[PDB]
Amino acid sequence: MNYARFITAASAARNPSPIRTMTDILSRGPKSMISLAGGLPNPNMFPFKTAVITVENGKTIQFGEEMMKRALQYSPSAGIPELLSWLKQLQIKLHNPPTIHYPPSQGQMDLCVTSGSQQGLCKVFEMIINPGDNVLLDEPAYSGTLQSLHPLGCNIINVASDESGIVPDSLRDILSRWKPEDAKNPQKNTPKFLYTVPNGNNPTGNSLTSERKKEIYELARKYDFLIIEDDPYYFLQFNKFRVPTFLSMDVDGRVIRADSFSKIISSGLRIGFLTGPKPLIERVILHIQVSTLHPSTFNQLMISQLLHEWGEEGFMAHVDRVIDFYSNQKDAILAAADKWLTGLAEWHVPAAGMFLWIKVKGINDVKELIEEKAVKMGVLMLPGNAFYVDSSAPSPYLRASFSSASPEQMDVAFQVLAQLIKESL
Amino acid sequence: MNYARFITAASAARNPSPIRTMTDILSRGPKSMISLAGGLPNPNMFPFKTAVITVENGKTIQFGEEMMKRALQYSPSAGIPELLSWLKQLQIKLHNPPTIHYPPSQGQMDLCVTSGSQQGLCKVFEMIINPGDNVLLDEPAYSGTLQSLHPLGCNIINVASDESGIVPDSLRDILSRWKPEDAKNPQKNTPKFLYTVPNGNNPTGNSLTSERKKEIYELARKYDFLIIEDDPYYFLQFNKFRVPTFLSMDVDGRVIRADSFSKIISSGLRIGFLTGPKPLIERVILHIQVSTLHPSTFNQLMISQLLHEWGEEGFMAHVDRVIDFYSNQKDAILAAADKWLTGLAEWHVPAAGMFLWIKVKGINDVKELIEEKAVKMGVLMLPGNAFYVDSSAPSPYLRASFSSASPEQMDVAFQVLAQLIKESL
Repeated sequence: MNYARFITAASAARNPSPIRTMTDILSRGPKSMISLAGGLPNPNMFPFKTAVITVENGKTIQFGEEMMKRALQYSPSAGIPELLSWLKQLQIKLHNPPTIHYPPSQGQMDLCVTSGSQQGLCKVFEMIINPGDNVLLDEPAYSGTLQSLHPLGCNIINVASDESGIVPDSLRDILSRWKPEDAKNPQKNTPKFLYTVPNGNNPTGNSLTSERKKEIYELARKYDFLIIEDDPYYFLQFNKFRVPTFLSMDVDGRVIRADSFSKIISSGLRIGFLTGPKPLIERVILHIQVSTLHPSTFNQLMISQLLHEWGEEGFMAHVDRVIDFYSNQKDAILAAADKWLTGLAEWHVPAAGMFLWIKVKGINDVKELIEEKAVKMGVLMLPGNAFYVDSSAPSPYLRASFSSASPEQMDVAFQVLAQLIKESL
Repeated sequence: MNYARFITAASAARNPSPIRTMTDILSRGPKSMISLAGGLPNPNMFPFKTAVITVENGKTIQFGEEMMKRALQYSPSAGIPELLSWLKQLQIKLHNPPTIHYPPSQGQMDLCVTSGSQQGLCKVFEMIINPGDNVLLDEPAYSGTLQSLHPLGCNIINVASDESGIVPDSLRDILSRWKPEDAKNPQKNTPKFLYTVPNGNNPTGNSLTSERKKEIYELARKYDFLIIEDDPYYFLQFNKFRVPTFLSMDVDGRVIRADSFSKIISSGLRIGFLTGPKPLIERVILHIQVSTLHPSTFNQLMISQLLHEWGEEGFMAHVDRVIDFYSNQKDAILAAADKWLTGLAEWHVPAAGMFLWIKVKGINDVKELIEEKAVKMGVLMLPGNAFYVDSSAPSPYLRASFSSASPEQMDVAFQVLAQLIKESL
């Protein structure tokens, strides 16, 4: 409601730059118009002329001469129109956000293509956080979010989590050190936002429930903080009945949602998307505008034409197939764990994503066992340390990835590991 | 010298955040190593499978099934090794920078592929600028960098320019506000950098001379600021003997260079590069690791395959053909302005780039004439106002691109302009 409180002096001073009133009155003017006003270079000097791109499970993609020229040219900051229209329509279909037909000053839903979903996150973090500000998340927390929040100098307050994600009473009893009304008052510092990964958390594999999601939201107006919903494994959930998202229940316009194509379409293409209240998305767009300018027009055209040829039908069917492959690799890594981990380790089953989070028994830090002993045996896994704010504390946990290894490779891995644990007890 | 000086407290506090040695320890390991430590998704799930791309002037680009999988997957933060080494070799050939074999902790040239050159420029600014800092540039100046700088709270000090770029005596005169030794003394605030576009400035189309570059460099030493060399038209000089770069005289390690592929190879691809002292490039790479993360691996591969069949000869031969193309467009626009505009506008001939900068004669502000009179006659050009820190100040100036228009379009545009200029006197 008071969007000015979630926007820095730096971000607030952004004015609309580039690629301006040029491809604009000449996008609504007569064909006779002549413009010498734009800042675009001649695309005919570019060496690549056509593209053909083969697709498994939908039809091949062709960039003719005219196309290619457009694929190689600058495009709008927030994305190409056809992919913006497709995504927006996708959110409505998927999340039906209460917010789609609010007035803009009031948090009308807006969306922008970013260069990966982590670019719009970083841009959100940058737009919001002053030095000293308090922010809510749950540990263990993705190491990248930890390393992007660090220099912004916020105080990160840890919210207790378990097999089912943030624990509401922990949120509520953290929050009880303020009155719901100091949110109206800048000086002693109510939390600016809560950040979470609701589905298959990196590194835990844990997801929030729908009952917990509504409690967290309630807490969210109550002390009037924003919810950053960083949701890159939303299309990667093992239950094929997906829980509603913070976006689906966002009646107030306090939720910015990051989606990722990286696990389902392409990591290397750098195309992800940001959903939120219109004037905050504006602040990230003014920033994109002086920065990357926009996501590669080539890679958007590819994805948009893939997506339009699929229908949200072929899209959704594509995700069920990739889901299936990730349950089957989950099955395998779990069976490996039961097989070799023994009353030696405890874990929960992953609900989404690609990570197993295993807590090693009566070993109080796992750096030496992995940095030293496992590597020498040809098996690598990831010490839990870097998934905490104080990463110097000992972690008895390992993250093991199941996205790629064959069941044999898991089997050998968990064999070698189980015995290095016992030779350490 | 002392890199600490041009690094924000927030910038110094970034720590490496890579997609890590999960894919480095697993590159010097025995074939039979197994890692469950990696953060990568399974690329076999991505739907596109091969690519065939045509090149006027060259071998067609192919991404077989394997190369495509690497193209869709996450790659290094600073770019793909083949593109980095090819761009590294390129700077060496073109600029021989003093700095290539200096120790890292000194000036030692380093290089980062970025998502456009403007992304790396945005990050250099953010790296350097505390609110209230002094920075030198020459107005008129690209409005994109004006709009990047402004939310940063630097005080921007205008240095005089003319047909040949910054006037070094104006630069000498402004610096006398300080004595060198105050460089050592952070309050008291000596400029932290001078920024310019040395070839074919957006807007004016002027170009620094070699001998001015040399005097500008000594001023930078004396009062010890960085020089930021924004050089996107480096490759578009109409004088085929190329003026030597600031990088090429950078004995001290004080120059940061942006190069752009946007006008020779592709604007829509979002691939450009940033050259400079390793400790300072280090900071921009770390800020990319929480940001875009890396430039589209796919688009980097397309340029790098191309570039590698061309050799540095087929590259320079390509630049040469685009020069000849933008040069006959300069010609033709010069000819349209002689024809129509003599006696009521003044202009220098553009030394590089794609713009003509024209001073109209008996008119204080050119805003209404264009945005109202000329638009209604179906001709657009761009008023100078937005190329100054104070865009509210009246401007007699028009920027006119010659990248695209055909002579006949230039002739009508100049005819219509002429007539409207004298219906306004």
